[PDB]
Parts: sequence; structure tokens; C-alpha cells
Amino acid sequence: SMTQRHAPVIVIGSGPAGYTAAIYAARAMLKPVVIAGLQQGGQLMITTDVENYPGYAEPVQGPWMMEQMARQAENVGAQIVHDIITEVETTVRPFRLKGDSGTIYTCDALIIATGAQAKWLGLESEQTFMGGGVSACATCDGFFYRGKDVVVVGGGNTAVEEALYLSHIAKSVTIVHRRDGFRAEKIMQDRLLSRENVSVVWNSVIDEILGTEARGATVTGVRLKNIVTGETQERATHGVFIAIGHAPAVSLFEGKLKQKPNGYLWTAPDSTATDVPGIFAAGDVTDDIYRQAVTAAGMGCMAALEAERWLAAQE
Amino acid sequence: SMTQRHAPVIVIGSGPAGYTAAIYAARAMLKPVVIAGLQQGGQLMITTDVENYPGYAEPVQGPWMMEQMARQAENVGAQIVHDIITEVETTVRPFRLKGDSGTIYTCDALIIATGAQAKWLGLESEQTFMGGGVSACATCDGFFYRGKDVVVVGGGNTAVEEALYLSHIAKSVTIVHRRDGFRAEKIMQDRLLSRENVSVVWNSVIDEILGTEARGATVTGVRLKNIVTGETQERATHGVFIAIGHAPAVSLFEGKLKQKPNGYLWTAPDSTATDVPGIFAAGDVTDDIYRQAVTAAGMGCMAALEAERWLAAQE
Ligand SMILES: Cc1cc2c(cc1C)N(C[C@H](O)[C@H](O)[C@H](O)COP(=O)(O)OP(=O)(O)OC[C@H]1O[C@@H](n3cnc4c(N)ncnc43)[C@H](O)[C@@H]1O)c1[nH]c(=O)[nH]c(=O)c1N2
Ligand SMILES: Cc1cc2c(cc1C)N(C[C@H](O)[C@H](O)[C@H](O)COP(=O)(O)OP(=O)(O)OC[C@H]1O[C@@H](n3cnc4c(N)ncnc43)[C@H](O)[C@@H]1O)c1[nH]c(=O)[nH]c(=O)c1N2
Ligand code: NA
Ligand code: NA
Repeated sequence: SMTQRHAPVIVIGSGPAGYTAAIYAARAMLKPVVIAGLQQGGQLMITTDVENYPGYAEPVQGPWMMEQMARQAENVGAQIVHDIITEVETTVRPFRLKGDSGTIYTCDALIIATGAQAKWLGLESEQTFMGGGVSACATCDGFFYRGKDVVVVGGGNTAVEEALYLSHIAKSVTIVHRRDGFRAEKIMQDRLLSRENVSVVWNSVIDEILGTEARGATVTGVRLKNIVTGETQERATHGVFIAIGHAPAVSLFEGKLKQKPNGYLWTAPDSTATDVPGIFAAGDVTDDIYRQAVTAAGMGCMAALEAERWLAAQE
Repeated sequence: SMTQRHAPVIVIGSGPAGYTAAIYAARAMLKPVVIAGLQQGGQLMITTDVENYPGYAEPVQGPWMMEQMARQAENVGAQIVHDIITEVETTVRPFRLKGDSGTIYTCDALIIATGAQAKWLGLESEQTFMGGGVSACATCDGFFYRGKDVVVVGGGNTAVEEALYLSHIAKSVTIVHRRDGFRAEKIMQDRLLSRENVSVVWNSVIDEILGTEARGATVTGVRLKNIVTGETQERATHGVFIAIGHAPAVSLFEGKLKQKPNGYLWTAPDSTATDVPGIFAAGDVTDDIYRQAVTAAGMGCMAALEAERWLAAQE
């Protein structure tokens, strides 16, 4: 493989943040290279039903949308490279990245768009029912559960937020959490629990998600286990939302870039600037608040424009 | 017309910010109404060539894109109303808006997405050559002027920023400004003027943009006038970028919502919250930094999610 390769901008990640950064950087003649990573196209690759990305009259599949973005990025002059970054040197100029290929990449500005994957319980039945009643995004799928009974799993701020959102849409929400209480801001927790259509099953986990045969397989219930006693119980439900948190993809940057208390990369207000000039971060690796494709794309744009302005200031 | 009409969320504006807010609000079952305003579809209605909105492999026309967003918004349950808001009462609950129709609209949360139109010189030749060498957005059109000679008109921070961006792409940039010096941050101005491919014509205006007959009409030069002496001169050019600033659409909110020193609506960091709880602002009415369709759409999303969270907190 190539020993070493320089681009003015390198984007790490090929989700909507990375592709958008690449589109804008390429149109500014910064000849960007996108390092695609392990999942070219990012987390939208695992959904077949996108309805809230603005600009498509009808629902689209995630892979189809991300193919359009990839094509767009290469059409305007970005180059997509199939590699995974394994190390980043943040204290040298040009910045230096090592690929799993062995190639050393160098760049004058770096845009980090590595994402923050939803965490899952680790059940085979999560896969079986994925998109047929199992979701990790209430914003995305809540609408389909209008007047239906759903379960939310988790007990942190994410679960409280997802349950509160769903309580306004679903007929009922049952939250299942392995501890005896929420580990979330008290005002939010009180607000959620006071809703008449919300109940909680404490000290419990999902033992299995139950449903029909894959003709798709559709959720019809859950088996819960009390983790104190081991006793199980089964209940009917129409949907299960897994809300146990997200894992920002920050292992390259730990100890090198400022992080927020929860692990997400810190960026400046109304900006993608990290605490190292010339390194920008866009999308779900920094955004723990909105977590949408369009917000991720918007940040990608911001990062390219900021990178361009910064590079001009270095000349 | 109707005397009075309530929606949980009302969005003022039907550009990418307004439509995106409507899409997300409708999918949260907040039954939003969008007040379309004078230009349904917003400022993208006047461009036939969009290439940097992520998710379209090939270039699209602005009207076509904005029709897709309008259709999407109504498909997911938003309602578009053809009216213009003429007054907003920001100190009452529910918020009250008056339409030019005479209808009184009321809402529990308000999302402002009224935009900030580029200002133009007021020349007939600006219209003639629109999209054939006259532009008000270097980010949008600069790419096409790779190795070409262009003119930038203006002398504020916007003109300095647009010229600096273009100096990296175009063969040359000639800035034309009616004063003897820039009215921009000194570090930026020094950086621009030191570029070897940048020149300036001070104390002057564009008297006319010159070019070919509309077969489209294509720019080939400009006539400049010194506004001290009245003397004119003519020069060849391939493109003219009008960079005299933008006009945030804030006349409804002057004296009622916090504004930034330049007139744009103030919003909180990493947020669309204005200084009145339950009133959010998204898109170019608040964003004087990025000014793109995708950033505007991203803010629309943010406003809907924040509005939804806020409404839940009121219940
Ligand atoms: C099941 C499901 C369904 C939905 C959603 C999530 C989930 C889990 N979302 C949320 C959406 O997926 C999320 O907001 C975006 O994917 C975030 O985009 P990013 O570009 O930030 O990261 P994203 O996670 O998409 O991409 C990260 C990229 O970084 C790369 N990467 C990571 N480490 C790397 C390394 N070391 N080297 C190189 N590359 C590396 C990966 O390969 C990947 O390409 C969503 N949103 C929405 O708006 N509408 C919707 O319908 C849905 N639906
Ligand atoms: C010539 C040209 C070309 C481009 C661009 C600009 C210009 C001038 N842009 C920038 C882009 O147009 C801009 O970023 C967005 O239109 C901003 O979207 P908003 O939704 O914020 O406002 P936008 O201006 O689009 O919409 C404002 C809406 O508010 C409404 N409104 C105002 N007052 C009202 C009232 N009192 N009552 C009701 N409604 C009211 C209007 O009717 C309108 O529908 C662009 N960006 C990009 O990303 N790619 C590109 O190629 C281009 N190209
Ligand atoms: Na930030
Ligand atoms: Na803000």
C-alpha cells in the first residue's frame, strides 16, 4: 500500500456528517479525502425506513440515501478511501493519521465525523425484530406507534427523554430499567413518572423480545426478568425502544482532544472547532442532544466552512 | 376568512428551516401549521442550480427541491397555510399571531424561520445575468469560477469573507467598494489584501454589469463608477459576486426578541431558543455565519425537537 499520502482536508467517517463535510470541502477546492471506516455510509446503513430527512417526498431506505451522498461527494471532487484510521497525531503539523492499511495520511485540517452508535442489549431477538417493533430512536419511529403500547428500555437521561417523547404519541409507555430508580435529572424524571400513561418496571431487564415468525417478524411482547430474584414475567407490547445510551467513537482522541463528561467530543458553541486549532468534529461524535441525520449533515457543512476559513488564516 | 385558529406549533416560514421544523413537529404529533409567507419555498426559489445540499447525486433546481420538502411536510401531517404574518404577540400564552388575511393564529410554541435575504445593488443587469455570472453566494457558485477572474462587490465582513474564499479558487478577485477602505475586522482585511491575486477598486460602485444577449445571458464585464468624481471605467470579468450583506426578516420581532448587533435574532448556544421561552428561531434569520440550506434545515430540526421538549415541560 501507499507509504504516505497528503490531502489538504481529511474527513474521518462516511456518514451524513462526513459526506457533507466532503461535499463542501471539495467545492472549496480543498481536495478532501474521506476515510470510510468499517461502515461506509454510517449508522443509516441499518435502517430501511427514513422519513424525516428533509428533501425526499416519500420514505427512503438508509442505504439508498447514503449512496446518493457518496455519489454526490465523488461527483464534486471528494475521494473516498476504504481504510480505517487507527491512530491520530494531534500535536503535529500537518496532522498525521495511520491507517489499518499501514498508510500514513497527512492533512492540513482534519474533520472528525466518526459518529456515536446506539448501544443495544445484545439479544438475538433485537436483530430478529429490528425495524419490526425494535428501534433505538423514538424520534425516528415513534410516529408509527400512535395509540399503541410500547416499552422503553433504560434509565438514564436518554431513556427518560425517549419515554417522555413517546408518552405524548403512544397510548402507553412501560419503562424497564435494571436499577431501582432513574439515573437522570430529577425534574425530568418527576415529569415523566407523573404522566398517567407511563408505568415503570424497576430492577428488571429484557430477557427476550417475543413476536411472530419472519414471513417481517413483528413484536408482540416481552419477557422481563427481575435481576434481584430472577423471576420472569411476560407481557404484551407493540414496540420496544432501546434507550440505554450511545457510544461516541472517540477511542482515537481520548487524552488528545477535550471531551465532555459523557465521552462525546467537545466542540465550541455554534461551531465544530475542538480544542486543537485545525481539528473539527461534526455529527454524533460531538452532538449528544439532537442526533439526527440532518443535524449531522449540517455540522458537516459547518466543519468544512470552518476548515476552509482556518486554512486561509494559516496561509 | 377564519376568525381564529389554534395549532400546538406554528412555523413562520416555508424555506428549508421552516419545512424541516414542520416535518419533525408533525412526526411528534404536534400538528404544526406552516405560514408560507410571500415566497413559498424561500430563497432557494430563485436558483436553478443546487449542488451542495447533501442527498442528491446530481444538481437540482431550487424549486424542485423545495417542492419535495413541501410535499414531505404535508405527507407527514403538517399543514401549509398561504398567509403572511403581520404581527406577533410575544408576551401572551398561547402566542398570538395576526395574518394579513385577518385571521388570528394561536400556538403553544412558535418557530420563527423567516430567513435573511441577500441584498442586491438594484440594477436591472443583476436580474439579466442572474445565474449567468451574477451570484450572491460564493459558497454556492465559486466552484464554477475555478481559474476565472471575478469581481466581488462590497466592503463589510461578508465581502471580505466571500473574496477570501474566492481568492483560493478564482484566478483573480477584484473587489469593488464604495468607501476608501473596508469596514471589516482588521486581521481579515490584511489577510485578504496580501493575497497576490486580489486587487481592490475603492470609492467605486458597479454602474452596470455587461455581457452577451440572452440566447442565458452571460457576464463578460463591468462598468465601474468612481462615486467621488463620477468617472467610469470598463473592465472584463467572468463573474460578479454581490456581497453587500443580508437582511434578516426580523421586522415582526424588533423590540420583542433579543437581537444580535447586526439585526439577526439571538438564539442560545447550540440551540434555537430565543430569549422568550417557547419561541424558537431557526435558519438564516439567526445564522449569520453559515447561511446554507442544510444548516438551515438542521436548525429547523433542532427547533422542532426543542419545541417538543419545551411543550412537554409545560404540561
Ligand atoms: C436504527 C437507527 C435508525 C435511525 C437512526 C439511528 C439508528 C441506530 N438515526 C440517527 C442517525 O443514524 C445518526 O444521527 C447519524 O447516522 C449520525 O451521522 P454521523 O455522520 O454523525 O455518524 P455515522 O454513525 O452515520 O457515521 C460514522 C462514520 O464514521 C466512520 N468511522 C468511525 N470510526 C472510524 C475510524 N477509526 N476510521 C474511519 N472511519 C471511522 C464509520 O465507518 C462511519 O462511516 C436516524 N436519523 C435520522 O435523522 N432519521 C432516521 O430515520 C434515523 N434512523
Ligand atoms: C441566489 C442564491 C443562491 C443560493 C442561496 C442564496 C441565494 C440568494 N443559498 C442560501 C439559502 O438560500 C439560504 O441559506 C436558505 O434559503 C435559508 O433558509 P431559511 O429557511 O432560513 O430561509 P428562507 O429565506 O429560505 O425562507 C424564509 C421563509 O420565511 C417566509 N417569511 C418571511 N417573513 C414572513 C412572514 N412575515 N410571514 C410568513 N412567512 C414569512 C418567506 O416567505 C419564506 O418562505 C444556497 N444555499 C445552499 O445551501 N445551496 C445553494 O446552492 C444556495 N444557493
Ligand atoms: Na459545537
Ligand atoms: Na443558537
